[PDB]
Amino acid sequence: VASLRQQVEALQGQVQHLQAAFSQYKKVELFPNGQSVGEKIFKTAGFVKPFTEAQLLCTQAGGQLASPRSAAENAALQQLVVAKNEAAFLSMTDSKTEGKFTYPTGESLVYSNWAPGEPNDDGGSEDCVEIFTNGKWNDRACGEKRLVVCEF
Amino acid sequence: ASLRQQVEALQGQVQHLQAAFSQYKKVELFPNGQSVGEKIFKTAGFVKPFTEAQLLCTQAGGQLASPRSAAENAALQQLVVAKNEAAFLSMTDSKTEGKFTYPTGESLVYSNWAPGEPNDDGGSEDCVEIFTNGKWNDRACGEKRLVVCEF
Amino acid sequence: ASLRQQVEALQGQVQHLQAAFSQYKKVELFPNGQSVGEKIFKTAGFVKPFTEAQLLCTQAGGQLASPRSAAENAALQQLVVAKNEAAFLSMTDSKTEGKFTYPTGESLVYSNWAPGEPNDDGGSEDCVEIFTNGKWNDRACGEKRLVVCEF
Ligand SMILES: O=C(O)C(=O)C[C@@H]1O[C@H](CO)[C@@H](O)[C@@H]1O[C@H]1O[C@H]([C@@H](O)CO)[C@@H](O)[C@H](O[C@H]2O[C@H]([C@@H](O)CO)[C@@H](O)[C@H](O)[C@@H]2O)[C@@H]1O
Ligand SMILES: O=C(O)C(=O)C[C@@H]1O[C@H](CO)[C@@H](O)[C@@H]1O[C@H]1O[C@H]([C@@H](O)CO)[C@@H](O)[C@H](O[C@H]2O[C@H]([C@@H](O)CO)[C@@H](O)[C@H](O)[C@@H]2O)[C@@H]1O
Ligand SMILES: [Ca+2]
Ligand SMILES: [Ca+2]
Ligand SMILES: [Ca+2]
Ligand SMILES: [Ca+2]
Ligand SMILES: [Ca+2]
Ligand SMILES: [Ca+2]
Ligand SMILES: [Ca+2]
Ligand SMILES: [Ca+2]
Ligand SMILES: [Ca+2]
Repeated sequence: VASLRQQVEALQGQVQHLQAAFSQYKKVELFPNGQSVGEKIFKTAGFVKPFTEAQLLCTQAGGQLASPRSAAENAALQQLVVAKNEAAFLSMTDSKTEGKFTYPTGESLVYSNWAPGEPNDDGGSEDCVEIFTNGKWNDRACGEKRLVVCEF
Repeated sequence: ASLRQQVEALQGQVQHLQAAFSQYKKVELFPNGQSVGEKIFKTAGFVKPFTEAQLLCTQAGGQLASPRSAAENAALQQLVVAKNEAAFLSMTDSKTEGKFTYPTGESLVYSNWAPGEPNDDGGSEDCVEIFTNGKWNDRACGEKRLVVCEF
Repeated sequence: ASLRQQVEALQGQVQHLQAAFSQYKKVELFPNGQSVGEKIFKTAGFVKPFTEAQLLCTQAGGQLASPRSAAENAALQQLVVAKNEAAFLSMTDSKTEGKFTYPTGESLVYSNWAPGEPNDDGGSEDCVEIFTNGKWNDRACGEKRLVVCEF
């Protein structure tokens, strides 16, 4: 029984060292292309793609396109867009039913930050969403190239 | 007697750490890495000649990409396709012409040569590149190719 | 001995996590990072003026590269050599000309000035860069240099 005492204690020290080391590496890893907010992490690829290609990249990496669900998440995403000075695609589209924007799950939006007058389906062919450097959203043609930002 | 409550607590801490680490690992590999089994490939995202590429990987504590199976080859091919640039592998036939080896000297356990390859073209192709179609071609070591290290 | 089984399971998890973490460290540092003692330097891989560079590091939870020993300086120098671009350090004589301080206000505990430096060239150099040879030079804060943060 005294043997299990020492093993628990030795493991407490190893766990503590891992926790400390990992805390440092979290900051290192997100510099300069990531942003943590709550339990979510946004990470930019640093390049532009059309929506279908961008969506595929995020899903293949085990994430999904940026899907801000609150003001705080939106502002964190905005920091990356500002840093790269390039609008980014979000995950959401009205491809299925025009006028009705949904997450890739099909769920209706729980938060939006549309620029005034948006979404406007300009030219009758804007089914994707971009976030500007000011944090506001705009519906945009899915074939256009925008900053790839994934969430994990 | 109540080590129990320390062990239950320590287990919660370790499981929270596992979850965070798992998330940070996915983040780390996007967009310049691929995991396959216990192996991780990561590109530097630029090109170098072979000796410089090999040094970069060894100094980083890895080695140049060394796919030992079709699954590892397919994972490496994803990075090459993403950067649209052929990458150096670790293997050479510098010691014995026509006999490709890993940096340890071990003979190949897997290959994916393009038709007609290896051909030692020009009489001096002792390095190996992987193309965007995943096939291999022996290449002059002085040429600049994408640097991909395995860890 | 019901605990004894759960301790052995927990040991397995921790040992696996230690090995995974050590691997992940190598991956993370390749190719833009360097670890020296308990400090980690990481380059953003682009250039900015000092004020913008300083803000990027502080917002990331770190600060501009601040080498405090020859060993730290050599670790930083590897990144500068790899990018082939001189980098800003954290230290400035913006408060009192000719007296360089850390952002804390503390005076320098280590320096590696190039011959002749610091020279306040044009009466307008209050920031510090590190060259590819590792030596330091005072430089105008409005110039664009490699962003390197320390964590
Ligand atoms: O770079 C862009 O934002 C565009 O794609 C601009 C486009 O230029 C054309 C201008 O008529 C039109 O095809 C499109 O502008 C419309 O759509 C924009 C975005 O929703 C596209 O997704 C709007 O930003 C734009 O509004 C602005 O211009 C109008 C008009 O002056 C011209 O249509 C203003 O009423 C409005 O306040 C904005 O200044 C427009 O709806
Ligand atoms: O990129 C630079 O080094 C400069 O900023 C060059 C500038 O050119 C002008 C030359 O008269 C002057 O305004 C400045 O050069 C002086 O300052 C430099 C730095 O302190 C700027 O922060 C020095 O590097 C430079 O000296 C270098 O060149 C001289 C010359 O002999 C040319 O070979 C050398 O004596 C010295 O070893 C350096 O190589 C100069 O002091
Ligand atoms: Ca539509
Ligand atoms: Ca639409
Ligand atoms: Ca629109
Ligand atoms: Ca030969
Ligand atoms: Ca050969
Ligand atoms: Ca060949
Ligand atoms: Ca001054
Ligand atoms: Ca000065
Ligand atoms: Ca100077």
